[PDB]
Amino acid sequence: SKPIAIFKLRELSSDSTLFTLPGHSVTLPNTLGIVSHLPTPRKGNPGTVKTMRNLRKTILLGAGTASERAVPIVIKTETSFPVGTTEEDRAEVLKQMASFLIEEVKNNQELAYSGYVQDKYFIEDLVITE
Amino acid sequence: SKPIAIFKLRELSSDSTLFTLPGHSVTLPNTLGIVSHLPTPRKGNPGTVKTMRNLRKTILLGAGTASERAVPIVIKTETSFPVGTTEEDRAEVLKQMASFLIEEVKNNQELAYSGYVQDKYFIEDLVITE
Amino acid sequence: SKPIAIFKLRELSSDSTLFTLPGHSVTLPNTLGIVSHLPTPRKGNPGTVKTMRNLRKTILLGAGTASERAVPIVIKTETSFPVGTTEEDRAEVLKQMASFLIEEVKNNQELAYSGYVQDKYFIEDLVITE
Amino acid sequence: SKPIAIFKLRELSSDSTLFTLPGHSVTLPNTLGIVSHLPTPRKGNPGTVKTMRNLRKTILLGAGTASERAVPIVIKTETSFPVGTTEEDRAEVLKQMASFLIEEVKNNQELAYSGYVQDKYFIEDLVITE
Amino acid sequence: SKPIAIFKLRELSSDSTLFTLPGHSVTLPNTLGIVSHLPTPRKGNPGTVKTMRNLRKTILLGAGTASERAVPIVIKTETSFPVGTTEEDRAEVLKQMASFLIEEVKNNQELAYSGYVQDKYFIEDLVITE
Amino acid sequence: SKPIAIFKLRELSSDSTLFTLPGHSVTLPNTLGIVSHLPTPRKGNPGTVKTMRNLRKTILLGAGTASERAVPIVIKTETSFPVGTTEEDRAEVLKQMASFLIEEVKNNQELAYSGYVQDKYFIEDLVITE
Ligand SMILES: [Ca+2]
Ligand SMILES: [Ca+2]
Repeated sequence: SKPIAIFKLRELSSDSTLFTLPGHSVTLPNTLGIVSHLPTPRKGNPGTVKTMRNLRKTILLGAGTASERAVPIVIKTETSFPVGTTEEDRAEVLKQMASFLIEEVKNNQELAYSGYVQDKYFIEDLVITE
Repeated sequence: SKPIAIFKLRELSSDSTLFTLPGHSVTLPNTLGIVSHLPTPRKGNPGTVKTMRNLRKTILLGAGTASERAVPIVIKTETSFPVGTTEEDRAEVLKQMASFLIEEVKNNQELAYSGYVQDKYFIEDLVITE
Repeated sequence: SKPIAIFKLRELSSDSTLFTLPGHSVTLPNTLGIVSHLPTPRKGNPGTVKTMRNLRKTILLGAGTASERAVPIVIKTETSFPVGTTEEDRAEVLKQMASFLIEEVKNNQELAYSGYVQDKYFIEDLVITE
Repeated sequence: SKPIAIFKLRELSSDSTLFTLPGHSVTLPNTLGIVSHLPTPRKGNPGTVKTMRNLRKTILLGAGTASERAVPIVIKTETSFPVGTTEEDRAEVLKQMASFLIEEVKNNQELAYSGYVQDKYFIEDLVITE
Repeated sequence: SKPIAIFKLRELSSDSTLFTLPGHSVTLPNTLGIVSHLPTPRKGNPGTVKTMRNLRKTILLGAGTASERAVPIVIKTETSFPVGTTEEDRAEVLKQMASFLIEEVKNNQELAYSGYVQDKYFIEDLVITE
Repeated sequence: SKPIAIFKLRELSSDSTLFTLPGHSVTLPNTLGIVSHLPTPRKGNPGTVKTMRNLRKTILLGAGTASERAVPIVIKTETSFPVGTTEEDRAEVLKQMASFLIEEVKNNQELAYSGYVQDKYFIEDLVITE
């Protein structure tokens, strides 16, 4: 229950920024890239904010083995919210997504690591406040 | 705190399936597509599982207005896990992702809906795994 | 007296940086933008620093009216100071400028919003320090 | 506190009027000029009043030096207010502007004369009345 | 013994930034450019960080003379550190470099300003690290 | 605080000379190359002495690992001083450079090894005499 910190690093572009997680070594990078494409209003149409978040953690593979491979694990999350959308709706889709991720962790990454796809899934609704 | 229940609508493909969320009206679709590509072993390289899941909730804009628009809110989580990684490391990246989602909801969608890229981000660690 | 905080939004370029004011909303933007063209020393001519700053506030018109128009309200300030000018004189021109703006607000936007040209003007050279 | 008096010099046109500040000298001009483009009501669109005011102060450089250059120091303010905007918001943008100018004078011309971009800014919303 | 203070003038590029030294007049620039190219991992080869820093001080020649010349003095330190090296080894090379610079200043710039290549060089080891 | 010695080796060219550091093995070279380009006076222009110093230290990488890489660490320092430059100015730029190197060593090679670039830097002025 100890708070996790994420620090700034080089600003790759006007929309792309790179951040270091606490587990980040130079030999094994552990970084979160965040890119926010601001909405450009089309003629007669409201914009749609786009946010893409690439968390990636480098893991040594077979380090004791003579053949060693430095290999990344990536969780990317892109989120397209149109302007004028209810904050409640946005919060709902985020709650559902985080809840499914957590339930998959509790599942021992059954789907992610073993390709098993259950017919019907259940995720406990998450309620968290300040 | 009602368990969010997601059913299997239909099997799109051998790797693609599409589930329906509870709020799924046929007029306003509310779907969760999940695709899992089994890793393909390569000569000298272990496979890498890829699981891509998009959650999509359809919302109206200006329902009372004569000109209304049916637009989707969309979250997407791509997860590339190489074969031979630690379940601990997978849990780490997934907990970090879900925690950042939750903290961004707790942030009143500052980053997503407004485009504020904060210099440093503090996410609560997740002990809700149980 | 409550200080007003101008946050950094995104860095458009090395010259242009957009900041958001506290009144900002994504539907009705309220932003300062600020650019500083550095002095380029010429052959025997010292450079001139040009700082151009554009501040725009987006307000709706006739909200209840079925025909509503979201329009901006802009105040731009361009400031060209040559290198080697005594600082005191730049302090003077800036004080004169802010004082005239303040006196026009005191005058209830006579000049600005009614286009009434006045024959003479009077402003207060208020020296405000820390 | 001594009020500063801006005199009328000559009326260039119905739009443009040049005034002289108290620091004026014919060898080193010190003048405000002020123009108010009135609103032209369009077909269903209310006009926007544009008041552009250019204030220039002419100072010598290196007087004792045999090579001296009489150069101006300019601060221009352009203010575009659409018809029907609440007066309060124009008061707000003008107060914010004058306050930022004042805080830059308080800051000893860091931004203006050294081109140092700051990450955040703070100004005081001082309400000065009659 | 005053702490030498170097400020960030502006962000030139995503990898390039330019700082100003204390003695930085706009007429005689005194800058420290620093560029850090993040290592690019290669197939079978770890990345190698490269950090290049040039310190440049502008000085006049024959100021009293009618024909004077504004010329730069320039130091440049390129530092290529491969990923996975020992911080001890990095400290070794950096201490050796700074010590040779100091000993060359203590040498009254024999090598740099006169071109004397001595057969054997004795540098004090640096215990000022603290 | 034990003195470090640097020995002559083969004279590569009329301007380039190679030296051995004390940590120098034949299997892992540790050498300082020094090259001094003497100033050639142009017609009506004084020369500019150029001095380039490449210190490089070879480090075994993953020696216990089956895959072993012999990899160099390079600190190069080029220094261009024009003829007629004040010795005090030369000494200042060298003091600043060595001070920044030392402060970076004290920084645990934060910039050099991890690409982190602080907004504003401070280096303690170094004063050393015979
Ligand atoms: Ca008249
Ligand atoms: Ca920045």
